[PDB]
Amino acid sequence: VGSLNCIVAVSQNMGIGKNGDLPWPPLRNEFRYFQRMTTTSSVEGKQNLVIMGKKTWFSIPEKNRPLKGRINLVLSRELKEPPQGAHFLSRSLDDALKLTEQPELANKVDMVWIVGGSSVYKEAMNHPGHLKLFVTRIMQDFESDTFFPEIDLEKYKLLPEYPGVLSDVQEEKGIKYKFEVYEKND
Ligand SMILES: NC(=O)c1ccc[n+]([C@@H]2O[C@H](COP(=O)([O-])OP(=O)(O)OC[C@H]3O[C@@H](n4cnc5c(N)ncnc54)[C@H](OP(=O)(O)O)[C@@H]3O)[C@@H](O)[C@H]2O)c1
Ligand SMILES: CCc1nc(N)nc(N)c1OCCCOc1ccccc1C[C@@H](CF)C(=O)O
Repeated sequence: VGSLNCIVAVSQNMGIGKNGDLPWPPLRNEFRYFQRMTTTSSVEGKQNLVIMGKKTWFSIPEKNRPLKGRINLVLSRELKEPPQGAHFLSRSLDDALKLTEQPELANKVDMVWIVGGSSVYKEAMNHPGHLKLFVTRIMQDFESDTFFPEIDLEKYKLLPEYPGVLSDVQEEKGIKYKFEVYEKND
């Protein structure tokens, strides 16, 4: 089981969601970036694992659940079984990560990607050990009802570049944004 990663897109006012959807209009290449980063496995024969909260799961259109080419795991304390289309369900991020050591997953999983929402990011960013945060900074304010927790700059370093990730300003639909990568290893 490989690295532990968070990936998020966040507006200038720290918003990540609004009424069960994204706060901004669809950004095709931000979506393509999300898909490629979470799907690409460095190891032949393995897939990455995506971990998400219950509301993030149901925010994906039904025709696109589960996220293709990745092993999907949902966090919830209320659901008694994985929702339809999913095969894994844990009560906490800690439980989910311990689950990746069991035989059914240990040999199938390469990278682990936390893909939201807010309380999943929060549990991960406080998780001890080696963590990377792939953060898209959308350079506008958008009305939001769900937010990304602030990064503790006493623990994380901002990398100037990351392999395979463009470091310059992007723009689609009139909206500028930038791909950032933070790292810690405590
Ligand atoms: N911009 C982005 O990068 C991005 C990413 C993801 C989602 N989104 C947006 O954000 C919204 C969804 O995120 P959200 O924060 O509202 O909800 P969420 O985190 O996806 O779902 C919340 C629920 O998931 C479970 N949960 C979450 N964190 C948990 C944890 N650490 N341990 C155990 N269970 C946990 C709980 O379910 P139970 O009550 O059943 O226990 C909780 O009520 C949508 O608007 C979506 O479009 C945006
Ligand atoms: C692209 C946003 C994003 N960007 C970064 N960088 N990190 C993230 N975690 C992230 O959320 C991914 C959440 C999964 O959403 C989907 C995956 C497949 C099909 C459709 C959706 C839902 C629509 C709108 F709800 C969407 O979200 O594109």
